[PDB]
Parts: sequence; C-alpha cells; structure tokens
Amino acid sequence: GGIMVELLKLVRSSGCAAKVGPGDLQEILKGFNIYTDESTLVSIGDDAGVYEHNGIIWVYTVDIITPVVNDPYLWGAISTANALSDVYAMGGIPVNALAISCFNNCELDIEIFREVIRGALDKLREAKTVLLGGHTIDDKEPKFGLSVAGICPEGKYITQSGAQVGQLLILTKPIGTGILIKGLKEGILKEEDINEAIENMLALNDKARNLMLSLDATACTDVTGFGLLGHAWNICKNSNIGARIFFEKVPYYQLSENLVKKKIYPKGAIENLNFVKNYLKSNLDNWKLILLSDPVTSGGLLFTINKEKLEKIDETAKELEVNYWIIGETIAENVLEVL
Amino acid sequence: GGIEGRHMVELLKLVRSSGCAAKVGPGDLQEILKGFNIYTDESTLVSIGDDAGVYEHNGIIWVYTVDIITPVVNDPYLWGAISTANALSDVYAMGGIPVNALAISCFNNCELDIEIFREVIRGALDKLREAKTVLLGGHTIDDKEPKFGLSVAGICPEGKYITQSGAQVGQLLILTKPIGTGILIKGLKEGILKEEDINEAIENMLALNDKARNLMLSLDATACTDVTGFGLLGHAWNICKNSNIGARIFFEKVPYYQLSENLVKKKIYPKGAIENLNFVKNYLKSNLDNWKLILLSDPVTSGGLLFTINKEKLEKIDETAKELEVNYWIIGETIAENVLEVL
Ligand SMILES: Nc1ncnc2c1ncn2[C@@H]1O[C@H](COP(=O)(O)CP(=O)(O)OP(=O)(O)O)[C@@H](O)[C@H]1O
Ligand SMILES: Nc1ncnc2c1ncn2[C@@H]1O[C@H](COP(=O)(O)CP(=O)(O)OP(=O)(O)O)[C@@H](O)[C@H]1O
Ligand SMILES: [Co+2]
Ligand SMILES: [Co+2]
Ligand SMILES: [Co+2]
Ligand SMILES: [Co+2]
Ligand SMILES: [Co+2]
Ligand SMILES: [Co+2]
Ligand SMILES: [Co+2]
Ligand SMILES: [Co+2]
Ligand SMILES: [Co+2]
Ligand SMILES: [Co+2]
Repeated sequence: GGIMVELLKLVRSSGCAAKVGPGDLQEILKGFNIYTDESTLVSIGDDAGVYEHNGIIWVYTVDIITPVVNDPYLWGAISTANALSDVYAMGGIPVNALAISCFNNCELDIEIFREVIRGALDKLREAKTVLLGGHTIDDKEPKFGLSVAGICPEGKYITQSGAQVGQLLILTKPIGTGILIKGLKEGILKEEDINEAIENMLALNDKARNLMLSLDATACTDVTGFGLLGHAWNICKNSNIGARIFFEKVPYYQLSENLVKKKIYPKGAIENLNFVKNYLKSNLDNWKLILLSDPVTSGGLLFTINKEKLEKIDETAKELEVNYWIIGETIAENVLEVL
Repeated sequence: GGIEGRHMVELLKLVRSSGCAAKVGPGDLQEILKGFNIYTDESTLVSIGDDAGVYEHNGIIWVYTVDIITPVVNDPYLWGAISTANALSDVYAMGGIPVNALAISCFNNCELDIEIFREVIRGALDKLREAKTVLLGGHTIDDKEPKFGLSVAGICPEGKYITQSGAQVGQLLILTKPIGTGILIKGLKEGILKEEDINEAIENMLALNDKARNLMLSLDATACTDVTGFGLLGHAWNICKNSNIGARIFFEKVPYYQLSENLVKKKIYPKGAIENLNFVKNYLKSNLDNWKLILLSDPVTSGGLLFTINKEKLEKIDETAKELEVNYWIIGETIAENVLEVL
C-alpha cells in the first residue's frame, strides 16, 4: 500500500544512541595498567583527554553515531556538532579533526555518502576546525563521527570533578531527542515536525562554552548518550556530592512527552534508567524517569555555578545567543534526588 | 556424546564477507574530497591524501591519523595489539613519533562479552606502552560486526615530515616487512589455517614501524608510505602518482610468506586482492603468471614502510639497518614512464 532516502531503517530496530553501557565502561578501563606520562593532565574518565605540550594544553575526543535523521546532510552536520561537543565541554576550542566513516557502498551509494561528508564539512567550517583526513570502512550499519583535537586557551580546562555542594545546575539545550528519533524511525514523525530539536542538535556548544566560562563554572559536561540523569551523576560521582533535580524545571520537547507516555521510546532510555536506579531517589512516575534517562544526541552543556553568578547570566546568554535552564542544585548526600 | 560446556567465541566468524566491490581505489578518496569546499588554514601543511594529516602549531609539527579494522586473528589480545600497531603505522610513515591516542571500539556485548573486550583493550594497552603512547580515552559503540582501532596524534621532531609526493626518477624502492598477510588471514577465516601456522606473519603484524622509521629518516628517504589495504602495487602506486613518476618492481626481490604463495595458487585469497589488481589495471605492464600479480595486490595488515632513496644510499643502507635491528628488501626503482611495471 502507501498512497527520499531513509537512513534510520538501516539501524537495528528500537535503539538508543548505539553506545555500550554507562559507568561500568570507564570502570573496566580503570582495572588496567595504562602507560601515561608527565604531560597527561586528564586521562580516561572525562569528556575529553587533556595533554600538555610545548606549554599548550591540548584536548582530544572521539565520537561516532548511527543515523539520527533520514537526511544524510543533516546527519553529517549533527554528528559533527556531537563530536565537537566534548571539546567545548572541557572549555576548549576545536582545531582539527579526522572523520570516521562506516558505510556500505551497495546498501547506500557514493551520493548519500557525499551528502553526509558535505554536512560535516559545513559544520566544521562553522566551527573553524580543519578536517585533516580519516578512514572509511565497509559496514552494513552506517555510522559517522570524528576524532577531534582542540586547545584550552591560557591553560584552563573544566573537568567533571570540581563541583561544590550548594551550587546551581545549569543546562543549555532541552532533552528528549532520543524519543523524537525513535518517532522518526517508526515513521510517526518527519523532520519538519521536530525542526526545533533538529536546530538544537545542529547547534555548536561554543556559545554555551563561553557562557559557562563567563560564569566561572566549577564543573561541566555535555548531555549525550547516557541521558540527563546519567550525565548529571558523572558530575556527582566525580565531585563526591549529590544532585537534586526538579522534573518541572527540566526543558524537553512536548512531543517527547506525548510519545513516551505512549510507550514509544528507545530501549536505550530504559538501560540508562536501570543504571542510575542504584543511586536514584525518586517517587516520580516512570514516564518521567524514562524521559530524564533518554539518550540525547548533541545535547547542551550541563554545569555548576554559584547563585551569585545569576547576576548577568541572562544578559550574557542574550548577547551570546544561548539559552539556559536552572534545573536543580548539588547536595551533600551522594545520591540523585529527582522531585 | 561429550560436548564442551565451555563457550567458543571465534572472532573471525563475526566478520562479514561483503558482497559489494570496492569503488574507492588508491588515491580516489583524495580526488573525491576535492569536490568539496573544505575549511582549511595556514597551519595545514598536509591535508587529505597522505598517510596522516600534518598540522603546524608554533613551530611544532603534529601529524594525525585514524584506522580501525575488523578481527584478523581469533585471539582478542593479539587482535588489539595488531590493530594498535596498524594505527600507529601511519604516524611512523610520516616520519613522526606517536604521542597520544584514543580508542574506537565497535563490539556486541551479547555476541561476545566483556571478558573478550577486556582482552582486546589489554593487547592495545601493552602495544601502546611499547610505543610510549598515552591512551587518553575513546568511544564504545554496540555493533554486530566487531571493529577496533585508534586515532593517533604524533610529532615530527625537527619538522621533517615525509610525504608520498617527493620521489623522483632513478630512486630505489625499499620495503621493511613481508607482504601476504591478507591471504593468510583468509585461510584462517576459511578454517584452513590456525594461528600456529602463521607465527612469523603475526610477529610482523605486531611489530611497530618505529625502527623502520629511523632507517627511513637516516637514509633521508624522499618519499614514504606504509603497505596496507591497497596491496603492494596499490601503495607503490600512491607514491608514483603523487610524485608523477612510475615504478619497476621485481617480483623476485619481493618478500612474502611461503604459505601465502601456496594458498593463492589454490584460490584461497580475499576478494580485495582482485579489487586491488583491478584498480591498477590501466597502469600495469607485466607478463608474470597471475598468482604473482594477485599476491602483490593482496591487502596487507599492519605492513611495513615503503620508501624511496637515492641510489648512493646503498653504501650505508646495510650497516644502518643492522645497527637499527630492522630488515629491509630493495624491491625496485622509480622510472620516468608513469606506469607500473612488474617484472
Ligand atoms: N574504548 C575505549 N577506550 C578507552 N576509553 C574509552 C573507551 N570508550 C570510552 N572511553 C572513555 O570512557 C569514558 C566514557 O566514554 P563516553 O561515554 O563515550 C564519554 P562522552 O563522549 O562524553 O559521552 P557520549 O559517548 O554519550 O557522547 C570517557 O572518558 C571515554 O573517553
Ligand atoms: N572518511 C574520510 N574523510 C576524510 N578523509 C578520509 C576519509 N577516509 C579516508 N580519508 C583519507 O583518504 C586517504 C586514503 O585513506 P586510507 O586508505 O585510510 C589511508 P591509510 O590509512 O594510509 O591506508 P589504510 O586504510 O589501508 O591503513 C587518506 O589521506 C585518508 O586520510
Ligand atoms: Co561528553
Ligand atoms: Co568524548
Ligand atoms: Co561525547
Ligand atoms: Co585508513
Ligand atoms: Co568536562
Ligand atoms: Co598508510
Ligand atoms: Co591513516
Ligand atoms: Co593506515
Ligand atoms: Co563517546
Ligand atoms: Co607518508
């Protein structure tokens, strides 16, 4: 029956963000004896590795994802913004990159591949980051991403571990994209219906980085694959504190709520939920906890600041053209309290 | 009647035999990326096209490369270590020294298990330790077809980076590792061979190209690359095309595993060998038996360096190599006719 290209149908049904598990990940790595040196400032555990050389603080990160929209050009641009996000999350400036392309020449074709690259290039141009090469491998399930090298000007870098009790938790982009992507995959939604989320996914976190630094944030991370709760916990766990988050204060797309209540969501949201339930204190309905756990693609920065900094926050945000939402505060008890 | 309750896990059985023929040959991707408006800057010394990207910052010459491969053996630890040596190879091929890296892991938590994944990582870490390269992080994604590799950043001491573009007619072609691994890997995949039949090949795939880099720099090589996916003819051709010259390769001087020859003659070789042979068909001048051309076109994994040196360096090639403890084979010479002559 039934009276363009569909990339999503080439991804294994009912996904997440294709990642392979939360915290337990960086925990495996911890059990190994890794060669490191005097230049290694931050190794495994944060949004990016930090390495000093010739007096310069470089940051390095890599991220690859499966299709999140059916338009190849937009997938390329969004994946690029996603990879660059971790540089911004460290307070760094992207400098150069390499592309990692997994695609099957007969399950698609050069034309589609060229559109993904074009989207990536245009976003790198906007981020003034130079693509220096890459690698392409035959893969039935298409994936695209980048390894990125950046610099932290004047040697200042923001990790996930300096947060203090009594600080405000600030978020710069809404959550709920994973739900929308599941909606597109099932053919219930089209790109036009989620133009606002697409715009947020395409947006570079460079303006949020500036805002973040301007407010002298103590800790910072970006919200991606492990959901808002999982990424908030990384700050908590690394700073040895807790967080109280108010569901009512969290920005999300109305459509994400309508779909999630109809049990339409990526299986990844459930896995993220299950991982944090070991430190979660909440009596909210599950549709709320699934929404808060939902994998986010190219999400905003999540950081901590002092109330006192709220003085010129909206002014700063304005001139910078970046939104922000106060979603909660850090607490002494090492738990995640969602009210 | 006595079934092993213990699990098996054949990494090689999880690798797919693509039914799609390679459209991208030696240098094509570079030509393709030219039909794009790419943002670049004054610090970009070498962009898309060589073994690594070259970028200048306050006088420091950095090189960047990335490579990920599917399993080439069944041992997880060996696979991780080989993949690591393979990724570092491109930094060495530029004359650089690897500094730090990030790991890219594609694995299925249910068609394998954390324990095997830990073994891949352990092999990678031990090889990076040997390379004095710091692993700084990475990304892990769920994938039915296991894949593993690294993006690496290195530095070219004294600002000398060697490209595929500076060779000239009359120079000698030097290779530092045997070819033929693609055929051996195919034999392992078909259950014809076992790891124990290819210990020598495994040792070579595990070896870092650092000593070869020292030999290459000591002889002031004019051009260099490493032999990987496009086979010996294909990678030799990359130097030729970028240096606008041709090459004469003497099969009798080319190093390869005896088992690789026996296998090709019985048609046990990867389809990639036919695809690599097809890529160079319009520039190939040869009347050798075809098993020879197939072997010379066979995709190599974590291969050696391939570089050009002026004829007068021979006087010190041998003493320098013994000192450095690295093998080398003089397999040919560059020529004026932009053709690939295989004798
Ligand atoms: N295969 C691997 N090898 C080494 N380090 C790895 C790794 N996979 C992940 N890591 C590290 O383990 C931590 C968690 O990885 P990720 O979840 O990818 C962080 P992220 O990129 O900020 O989130 P995102 O993947 O949802 O975008 C990071 O420090 C990451 O660098
Ligand atoms: N997806 C991509 N985006 C940008 N550049 C890419 C790319 N894929 C490959 N390239 C570049 O195109 C040229 C050929 O790629 P490769 O064949 O991967 C070089 P190599 O790593 O030396 O060979 P190998 O892959 O057999 O190990 C290189 O300059 C590579 O950096
Ligand atoms: Co991150
Ligand atoms: Co990262
Ligand atoms: Co990330
Ligand atoms: Co490559
Ligand atoms: Co950070
Ligand atoms: Co190479
Ligand atoms: Co490379
Ligand atoms: Co390579
Ligand atoms: Co990641
Ligand atoms: Co080179």
